Amino acid sequence: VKSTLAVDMGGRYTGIFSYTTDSGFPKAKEARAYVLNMPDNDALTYSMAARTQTRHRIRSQQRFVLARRLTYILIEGKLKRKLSPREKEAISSLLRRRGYSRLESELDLSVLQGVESGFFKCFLPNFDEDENLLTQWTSLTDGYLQNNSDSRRQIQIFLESSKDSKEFLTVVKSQHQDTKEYKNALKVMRDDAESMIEQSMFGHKHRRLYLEAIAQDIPRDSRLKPIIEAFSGVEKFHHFIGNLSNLQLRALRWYFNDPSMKNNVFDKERLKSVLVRAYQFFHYPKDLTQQRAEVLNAYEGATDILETLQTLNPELTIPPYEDQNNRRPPLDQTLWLSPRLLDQRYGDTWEIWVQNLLRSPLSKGIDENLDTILITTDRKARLLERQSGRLIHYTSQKLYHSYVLQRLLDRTVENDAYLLKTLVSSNRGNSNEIHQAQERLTRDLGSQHIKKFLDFVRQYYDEVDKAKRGLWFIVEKPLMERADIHPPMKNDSVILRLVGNILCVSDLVDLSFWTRKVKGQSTVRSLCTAIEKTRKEYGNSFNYLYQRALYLQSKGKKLSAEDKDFIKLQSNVLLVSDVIAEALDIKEEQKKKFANPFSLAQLYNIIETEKSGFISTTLAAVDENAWRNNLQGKARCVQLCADTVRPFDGALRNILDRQAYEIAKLKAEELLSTELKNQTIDLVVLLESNQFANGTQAWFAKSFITKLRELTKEWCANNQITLAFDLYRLDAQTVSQDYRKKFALINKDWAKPDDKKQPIASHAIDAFCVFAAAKDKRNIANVLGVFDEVAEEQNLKTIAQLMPSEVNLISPKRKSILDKNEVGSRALMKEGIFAEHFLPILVRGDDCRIGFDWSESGSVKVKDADKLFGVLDGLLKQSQKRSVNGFETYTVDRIKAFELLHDVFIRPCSQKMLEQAEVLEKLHYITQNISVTSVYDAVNRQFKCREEILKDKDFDIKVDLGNRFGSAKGKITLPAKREWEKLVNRSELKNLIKDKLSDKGSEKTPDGETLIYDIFRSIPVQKLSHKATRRVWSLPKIPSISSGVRIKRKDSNGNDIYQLYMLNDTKCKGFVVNEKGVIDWSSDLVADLYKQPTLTILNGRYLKADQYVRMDQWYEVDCGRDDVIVKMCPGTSGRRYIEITQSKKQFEDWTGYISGSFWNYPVTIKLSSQQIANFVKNSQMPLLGKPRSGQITVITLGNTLKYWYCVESKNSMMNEAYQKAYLVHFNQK
RNA sequence: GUGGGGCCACUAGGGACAGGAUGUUUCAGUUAUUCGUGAAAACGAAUGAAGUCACUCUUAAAGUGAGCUGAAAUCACUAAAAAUUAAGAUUGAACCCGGCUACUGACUCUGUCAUCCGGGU
DNA sequence: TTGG
DNA sequence: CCAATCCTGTCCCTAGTGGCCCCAC
Ligand SMILES: [Mg+2]
Ligand SMILES: [Mg+2]
Ligand SMILES: [Mg+2]
Ligand SMILES: [Mg+2]
Repeated sequence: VKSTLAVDMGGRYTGIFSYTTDSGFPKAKEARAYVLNMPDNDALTYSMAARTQTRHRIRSQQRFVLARRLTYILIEGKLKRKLSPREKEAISSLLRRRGYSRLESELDLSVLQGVESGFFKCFLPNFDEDENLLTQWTSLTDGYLQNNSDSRRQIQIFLESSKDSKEFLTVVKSQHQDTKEYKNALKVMRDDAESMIEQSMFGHKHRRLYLEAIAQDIPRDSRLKPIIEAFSGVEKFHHFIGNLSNLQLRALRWYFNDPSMKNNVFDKERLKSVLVRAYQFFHYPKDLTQQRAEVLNAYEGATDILETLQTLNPELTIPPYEDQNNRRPPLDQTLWLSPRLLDQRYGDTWEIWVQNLLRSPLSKGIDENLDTILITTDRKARLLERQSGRLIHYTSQKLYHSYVLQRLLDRTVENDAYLLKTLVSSNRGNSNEIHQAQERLTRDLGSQHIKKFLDFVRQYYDEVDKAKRGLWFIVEKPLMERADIHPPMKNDSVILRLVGNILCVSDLVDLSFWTRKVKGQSTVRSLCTAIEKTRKEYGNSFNYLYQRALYLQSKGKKLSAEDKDFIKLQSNVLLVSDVIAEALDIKEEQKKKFANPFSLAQLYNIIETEKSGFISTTLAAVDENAWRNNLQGKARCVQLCADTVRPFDGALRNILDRQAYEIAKLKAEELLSTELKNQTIDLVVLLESNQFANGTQAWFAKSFITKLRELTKEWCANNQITLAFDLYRLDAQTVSQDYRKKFALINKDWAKPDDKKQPIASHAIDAFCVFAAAKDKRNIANVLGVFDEVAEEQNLKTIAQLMPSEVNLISPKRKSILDKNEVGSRALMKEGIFAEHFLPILVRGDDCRIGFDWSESGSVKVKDADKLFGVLDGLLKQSQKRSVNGFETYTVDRIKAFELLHDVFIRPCSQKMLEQAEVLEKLHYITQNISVTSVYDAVNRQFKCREEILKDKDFDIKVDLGNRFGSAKGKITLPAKREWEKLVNRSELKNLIKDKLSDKGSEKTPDGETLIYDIFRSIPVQKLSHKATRRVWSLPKIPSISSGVRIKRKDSNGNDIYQLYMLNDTKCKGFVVNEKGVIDWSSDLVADLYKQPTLTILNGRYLKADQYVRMDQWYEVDCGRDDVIVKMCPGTSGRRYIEITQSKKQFEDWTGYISGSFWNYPVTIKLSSQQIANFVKNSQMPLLGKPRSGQITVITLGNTLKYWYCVESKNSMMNEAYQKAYLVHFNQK
């Protein structure tokens, strides 16, 4: 029984062709074809960039919160009194906007005095040659600081123009000026301009600049006058604040990491221990030591820690760069002959065979360096045994025996007198060499257990051959063991043996050829540095140019410009090789191994640039491979095998992950359908022909195979299947060179459309061709059918009838928030908070209005207002009465209104409460600030019109109070519109913004955004040195809300803060169903994760649901025809989900959609408005409606299509038919 | 010409740690006074910062909106810390606690600390 | 880009 | 019709391009 599954593989679209042979060789119609969508990152997130950005945003917020908490704790501990809100506000103002921790180098502007300013007139036209460049640059920078508009525009022009320096370099070269000096000066002035822009317009500032700013601002702030009094001076308070603000998030995460600290208790010992924990976490730079020492001696030796924070300079405690070099070391992939598994398999006898083999004279010198190699742990199991302090499987003797065994089995053809891999192969011959090797064997090991040793040898060679193919995981019973322990990163002891190769040195204890100066101070290192510099400059063309130059020189041809340089490099490398041979005493052949520029360059890189990460394998593996290579002479034994590399390209890994299961599942569903009743074997075959533009294929195969075993272990163990696997990878172009073309010609149905991008079914066709191919290899896919190999026409005409009029599509999706138990792994609420207002009530007497002012546009008249006031009752708040002679204003109490809106949402409420909740939500409206730069179209590079900016959709509020709430019916204009008008009617803008769309022509203003900035860039006095910069100015509008949720949180003072967000995902989990089986389509059944005491869904009310129908529950509804079959599910609260299975001719007749048969169809079809209208008018069924935006998601293709879509809008007929189907199922139970 | 394996250079791709700035909303204050002198040209300064504009009333006393300034919040369950905006079938990652018996790293020259190892969430 |  | 936006230091990793030198099929 065969279970071949051919996979085309791809970035997104994955073609699969799978079958189960069952009845015999090849298969009947049982064959199946699938295509895998693997959607984009927005439909199924794989990249963690957004996730880690959110995590670091939360990390920064929590860092600030914990720093403020600790600062308040310490300040209250010193004061012996609680901080007033003003003191808290001042302290937090000090703690806000600390600079970045990067290292800043002072700019050397003096070099600007060494150049002529005229050559800079291309970037600085206003400059002249009559004055020094430094003076003009200082004046320009000072004007920029003083907000001089001319200086601002000059800086902007210089920054924009000096992006490319080629013209400036040509100009300076025209006067024979040094290009390097002028380039350095230009770089210096560019750096100065960029720093000025970053500090002034972004307002970043360094940490030291932040410390200086708070030092200047602490005396001026009077709210800190008591605090400074308790801290015995401004300097000590500044030191304390700067020291606290220098703490990282992890330092503040410690200390507070205690359940007893929810009451914010202050203890000096914990603070000192935490501060010692920090500044020991950092790896300070070597040049930055003696500053680490100062901080550590201050903190560790602190007898008061609070007085130490007050006395230590905050500039010393600025953290260094975070070097997470040991965050996750790679795992060594070396495969080691494991004495643990050797014990588990053969008892003691394997060491007995090793001992017997060692005694033979032919095994002399095979344990040459094992006394010095065994001291280094090589595998995870040996590491665990040594950690436990009890070596049982991995003693020194056992490790020696395993190493000797592995060396003997892996000996090269020259050194193998026993001729393994031939004396053991099942296809062995009967020559005299085999007989004499057998006689040489079993003379030491013994004929009593020769069979066991040969079985061991066969299994070992088979599994190392599988490892060499990158599929060592398939063996299901490993006798080798992966290292899975971290290697070191290239330290000096590692360095000595890394230079052992290349130079071919056996026991290099010290690099004497580099230190003892055989040829003076210029010994090797300078010449090798020059070689490396030249090779890096020439790049990847270095080898080609060097070879051409050497060939020309050997032929005696004329030398080119670079030929002399290459010959000089050849002489230099010859000299370096001579010096190395003199210092090491190596033979001619041993010397030639590194007589090329690449070897010397890599030696220099090793010695001088060693800090470049971890090495691949452990030192034991490196030493064993060095012994096996034996570069001093000929090689003995082959190098150690290794597994495929576990680390991958992150999200790409995830891709394959999902793909694997999304194929394995299908295979499971294919295998579960057939019993096969045979307890012997099933041969699952993998064929992969990924069209790369094994690496990723090996990991994909690993995941697919492991997940298939995990899926089918139950079905296998129930009735003894015990699946077997084999991997086959085909050539990149062979399947697409002739097989695909021949099949396209034979069938004439798909014809290999290409069309610059393969359609959805083309990948399935390619996977089918992969299955059909590989039969000619006779080694890969050897037994894929009978090896008859009939003529080309007959051979290829018996395979062209596949794809039995169906091509299934699998579209992975990100599960659902309803089916997810850890709902925190999903974005619940969208970013951005919306403002929640309530319309004021204006009362003159018997005349009442709802709105902002008594104008006919600013308010709506209310009749019978006593009903409104009676229903509102305690939810209204008087405006402190004030001058009642004018009028009375009643404003909705925000706290009571929000509490009541949560009460009516989270639990059943009385009729009065629901009534006043309805009134509150009728008075409710939502606004949000949008930037004034929205008046400018950043895509068309022109300003919008007044009708496109002041549209009534963004400023009108509908008042629709019913008869029992007065009769307040009308529309109000948001007063913020009058603030938008003032912006549009501004003098700087009244001409740029046109009046209407027709008036607005093709005129463009590329610098409109900077113009708007300069309009709104206000110039405050420098009263505070720690002020925040502003670069966004906005005005309110009425936004397009979507699933509003009001969240209750706590401020620093413990009050209730209500903030309105938009839900990012599904809100309704289903539709409630009564005892009679009737679905209530008009009720919102909010998912249970939103029913929290701190969450209030907008317009949501309590709804009891003992029985309901889920949004996923599909049913085949009572369609009016037998030609098509349609299924419905609720899907979403407002839009049903419709799945239609129908003849493809019916789909092409209903819709004006034309394509090159179903083979050319896409997975997602975008219907035009004409196609949507055709589909609606030709389906003759409002039961199915129309797709949302003409989007159709195809499930299966062929003569009978099967697709699904989300409707544009729900219908009564949709609900009626789904209710009929659900009632049928409910009554039938 | 074949792949496998150890070491170097090049771009990119991925994950993590530190974060920076600005937004959005909530709350509060501003709707403004005083000195340089008293002609006050007119701007500078002090009050921690902000002190402005528009609309609706009636005999200035305001209501409403915006702006400005300041802090606070900025997924929920969920709170001291952690996890929490990826997947979920399975996982990865993150963080905390313990240890130097030991794989790796920073110090150090012989003992600490970890991003390491073992647990837990 | 899909649930309001 | 709606979904906040940019930039910065470090470290380690995977995958192409060429080149070094061992072992082969
Ligand atoms: Mg604000
Ligand atoms: Mg804050
Ligand atoms: Mg170490
Ligand atoms: Mg620890």
